[PDB]
This record gives sequence, structure tokens and C-alpha cells, in this order.
Amino acid sequence: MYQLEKEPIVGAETFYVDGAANRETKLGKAGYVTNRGRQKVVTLTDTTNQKTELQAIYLALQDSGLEVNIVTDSQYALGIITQWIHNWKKNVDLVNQIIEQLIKKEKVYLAWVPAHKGIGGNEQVDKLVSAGIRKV
Ligand SMILES: O=c1[nH]c2ccc(S(=O)(=O)c3ccccc3)cc2c(=O)n1O
Ligand SMILES: [Mn+2]
Ligand SMILES: [Mn+2]
Repeated sequence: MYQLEKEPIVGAETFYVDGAANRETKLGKAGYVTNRGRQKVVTLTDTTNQKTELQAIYLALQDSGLEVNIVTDSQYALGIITQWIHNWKKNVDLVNQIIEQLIKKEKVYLAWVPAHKGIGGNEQVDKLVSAGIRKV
């Protein structure tokens, strides 16, 4: 990939990603739902909210084709990726794994939306990852 796309990629699968963690137990979940009806959730241990957001993006990169749209509610995760591309043109291992996957893509669009603002795909993945982690 040459850059993050300036707008969504026509014809590419869209992954709504999210993570949830609990500070008392360090238990969490990460996952995605896609516009093509795919979904995945994984359970995590010794994790944090920010780590789960990175894990969700890693899953989306791993499971997507060469062109992908990713919608996250994490400014932290968005910033990690934007900063790396910049320097190219905390959570060190996870970040390296994400960059490893990112560089294999042909095109990537990555957009931020606010959490808990009624945004469809984002609310769907939030329900999936927060169950058993965050109290309703
Ligand atoms: O990235 C984030 N940031 C959040 C910030 C606040 C809340 S909250 O629990 O305080 C909340 C819940 C419901 C409505 C408003 C705020 C939840 C989240 C969340 O689930 N994800 O994924
Ligand atoms: Mn989130
Ligand atoms: Mn959430």
C-alpha cells in the first residue's frame, strides 16, 4: 500500500472493529462484523482496552482481502497506523504485528467513528465484544 485511502474503497469488504476489556480481571474480547455478513470474536487475557482495539484491527487485516475498509472507534489505534505510515514515507509487539499485516495490503481505508453514537456496524460489533466484559 502507498497511503491510506482518502475515501472508502468501492468493492472492498468493510470491517467494523471493536474491543472491550475489564481492568479488574484483565479479561477482554476483540472482533469484527462486516458488510458481507461475516463476524468473529476472540477472547483475550492479560489485556487492556487499547490492546483489544489493536487486536480487533489485527483480526480485520488478517481475515480480509488485499483491499479493505476498516471502521474503528479508537483514535489511539487510528493514530498508531497513521503515525507509522508517516514515519515510513506501549503495546510494541501488537503494533509490530499490525504493521506486518498492513504492509501486505494493496489498499486500506481506515475511518474513525464515535463509540455509542448509534452507528450501525459499530454498535453491532460493540454488543459482540462487550458481552461478558462490560455491564449493560
Ligand atoms: O472505544 C470505546 N470507547 C467507549 C467509551 C465509553 C463507553 S461507556 O461504557 O462509558 C458508554 C456506554 C454506553 C453509552 C455511552 C457511553 C464505552 C466505550 C466502548 O465501548 N468503546 O468501544
Ligand atoms: Mn471501541
Ligand atoms: Mn465498544
